[PDB]
Amino acid sequence: NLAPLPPHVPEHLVFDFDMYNPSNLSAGVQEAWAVLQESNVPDLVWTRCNGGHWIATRGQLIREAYEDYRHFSSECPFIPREAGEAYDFIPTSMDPPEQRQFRALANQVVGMPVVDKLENRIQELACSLIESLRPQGQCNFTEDYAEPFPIRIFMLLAGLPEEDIPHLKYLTDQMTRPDGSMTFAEAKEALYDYLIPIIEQRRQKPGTDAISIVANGQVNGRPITSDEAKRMCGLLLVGGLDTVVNFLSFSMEFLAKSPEHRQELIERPERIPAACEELLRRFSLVADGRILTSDYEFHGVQLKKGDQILLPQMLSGLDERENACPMHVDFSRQKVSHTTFGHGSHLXLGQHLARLQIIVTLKEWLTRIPDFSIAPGAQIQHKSGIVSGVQALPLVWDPATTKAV
Ligand code: HEM
Ligand SMILES: CC1(C)[C@@H]2CC[C@@]1(C)C(=O)C2
Ligand SMILES: [K+]
Repeated sequence: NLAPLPPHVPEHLVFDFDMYNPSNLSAGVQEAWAVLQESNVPDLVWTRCNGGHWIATRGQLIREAYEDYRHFSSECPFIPREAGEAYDFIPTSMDPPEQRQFRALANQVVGMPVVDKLENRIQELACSLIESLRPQGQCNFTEDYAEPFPIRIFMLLAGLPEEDIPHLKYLTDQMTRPDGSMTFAEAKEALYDYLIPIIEQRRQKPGTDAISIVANGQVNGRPITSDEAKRMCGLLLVGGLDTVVNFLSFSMEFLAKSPEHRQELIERPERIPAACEELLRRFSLVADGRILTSDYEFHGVQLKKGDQILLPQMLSGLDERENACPMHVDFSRQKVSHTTFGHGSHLXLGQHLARLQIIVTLKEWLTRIPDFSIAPGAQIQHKSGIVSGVQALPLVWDPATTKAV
């Protein structure tokens, strides 16, 4: 239900949006969030859902808030409040100045140089998975590709058993789209329960995996503590297991449904990177936020100290004030404007990994399985949260239309 309105919040700003179960979910998750950008809805509304919080509805406000960490702190970045208070991943839960020393370490485990070195494993895995599926004439896209392809790479990188995937993924999802059986805090603590012994053990006898590197790293010239290492490793796991995994299904769903757009990429493969980018805008999927460090007036609205404000990364590129005809996918879009990977000082650090992962998928999939569709009569269900996703994507094709090598 709906938390009672705080004395400081005027009635005309109330729009009761639930980010975990939005009213128009059936029409598509990006579409359900876009109801916040209809003509009679303010730039800045208060929802009585999920304990009560603000939502900036437009790119300009979202951008401004992300830049202004002095008023909009990451210390409590998740809705509901219990989740933001329990949230303590590094660097995400820290503001500058302290946040920054940690980014460099994180970079050492997921940035460009790590990515260049993983690139042949990544390509190899995409081809392997796709060739395996090709002759079946069908798949459950989420289980058979969108999960194993990003996730086996991350486990490879982190030096963790593939048999640990289901427990890890379960826990991760409880932190972005809870089924209601675990609080944020309960899942985080269970994530820590798993990491703690491994981090110590990798501090005792370091390897060349990501956990060893974080575990034995330095932070602006001094050693990382055990507790900090854990709070960093947890964030990497979440990003490894619940970002690209969901993005791929939005993109594949779209491609299953538009043969023209497939044909465009088959016919002009040089368009793939630009296509990646337009799809990143279109099927944007993250929505975290910040907390007010003081009473502050912002675009003519009075915010109180401790108020939570959701600043949906998803919404900036769907905003018609940033991109005309924003629901329309155009790979030749002259100026693709979005905040898919964030804005300000917390700007995504796995974005090179993610764009490689996307681009490789587009290429290797259309190469082998050019014609394909949604299974007969399947109604694709989406799910909303910190990171939205797709419940299931059953796909079909005629193997005769496909090409191996
Ligand atoms: C489609 C893919 C992805 C999207 C849309 C995405 C989105 C984002 C967003 C919106 C933020 C900012 C959070 C905030 O400002 O509070 C962020 C930060 C971050 N992301 Fe990504 N992400 C993606 C893939 C990945 C991957 C694969 C990783 C690998 C681990 C990753 C690692 C991180 C890390 C470590 C941060 C924290 C940086 C900081 O707080 O300074 N992301 N990401
Ligand atoms: C919003 C995010 C996608 C960003 C990386 C993982 C995530 C869930 C975070 O906790 C920070
Ligand atoms: K916190």
